[PDB]
Amino acid sequence: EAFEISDFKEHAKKKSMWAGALNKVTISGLMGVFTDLMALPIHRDHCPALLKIFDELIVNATDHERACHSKTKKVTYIKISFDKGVFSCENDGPGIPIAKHEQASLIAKRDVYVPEVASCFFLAGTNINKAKDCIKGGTNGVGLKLAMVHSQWAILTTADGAQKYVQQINQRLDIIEPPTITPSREMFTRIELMPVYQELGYAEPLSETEQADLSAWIYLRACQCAAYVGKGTTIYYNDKPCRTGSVMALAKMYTLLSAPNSTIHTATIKADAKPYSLHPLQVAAVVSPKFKKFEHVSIINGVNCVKGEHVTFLKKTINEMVIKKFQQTILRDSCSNIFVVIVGSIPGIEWTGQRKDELSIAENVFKTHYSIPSSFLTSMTRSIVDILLQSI
Ligand SMILES: Nc1ncnc2c1ncn2[C@@H]1O[C@H](COP(=O)(O)OP(=O)(O)O)[C@@H](O)[C@H]1O
Ligand SMILES: [Mg+2]
Repeated sequence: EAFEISDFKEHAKKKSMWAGALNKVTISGLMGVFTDLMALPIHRDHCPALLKIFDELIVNATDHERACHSKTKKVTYIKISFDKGVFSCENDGPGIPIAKHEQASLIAKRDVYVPEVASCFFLAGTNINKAKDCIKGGTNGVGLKLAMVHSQWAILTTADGAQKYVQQINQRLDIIEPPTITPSREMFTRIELMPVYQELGYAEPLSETEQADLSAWIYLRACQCAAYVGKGTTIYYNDKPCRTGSVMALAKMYTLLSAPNSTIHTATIKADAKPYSLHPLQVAAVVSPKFKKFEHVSIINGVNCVKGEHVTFLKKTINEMVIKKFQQTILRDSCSNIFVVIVGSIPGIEWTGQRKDELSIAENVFKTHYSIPSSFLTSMTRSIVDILLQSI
């Protein structure tokens, strides 16, 4: 028919490329935390874009944590809330600067302050020009805008130690209210919003099962955050601390139902050269005959990554050992009883899309730079070969 020209807002309300499907679909490997913390599958369809806007706020807070972990004022908390359908994320550390943005003001022909650029201008942020070694997850300058475009109402609040800035952003970014600016001694950034649940396939208000599923998924996402952030940061979900600060605790949570009292093989995968040497990768793995296929949970640069060559590196290395030790005794066969958690930062990665589901890298990065400790390989191989010798 006709050739139409869209704007960002209308395009994002219609197109799955930005955040995933805009209706409920079957999400492979969808999990949530249920309370002992136990991660369990959610066998109901859910809207990927809805889960992504929660993710975009959580990764923004994790990014600020990494950015500040060496400065005077660090991020000491990330507080995530979900109640009556309202989602919020708050972190301390330096606020978004409360200042006029000259370029944005000229574009919009009115006064625009920096926090309005951060929340309302597509393709805008502090990572548009991104260093080659940056390990923040943010890159595109769209994540916070997508959260606004999928919100019936939203409130951005930020304080910089001298002033507080409050701005309402309503009706899927159609209405940007002028901000309120007052003196303040607080220092934080808070986003609070109500998603357009009904447009994304949910009930108005959330049904009992929808509410329980979403709360479980957010709780697990906060727990994944807690394993990734630095030592001086606490993550809260509905004011309870998420006490899963290690890959070991995450591995336990995922295997508590299926392999209780399991042995957890641990490793720190290290590199000798900067920038890789700044960024150890923490690994915890469980080997059980009860597991039916290889599975991993990877939190890389604060993002839940479902595919990447970092996984392949580990699998290929274990497989090599398993084949040798199996042959002396007598890839799918060698790894199908493994569950592994990998958490850490990797400099210089790219992605396959806005959702950051798959990281993109040369496999030689791991061959050249990283080393998997022999004690971990030996102990994993012993456990895997025993399972294999049973079947025989
Ligand atoms: N919780 C937060 N704390 C501090 N700054 C934030 C926060 N969330 C967003 N920002 C700022 O707003 C900008 C826009 O966020 P976003 O649209 O997600 O882009 P990015 O791709 O940079 O993450 C970010 O680059 C960052 O500078
Ligand atoms: Mg972002």
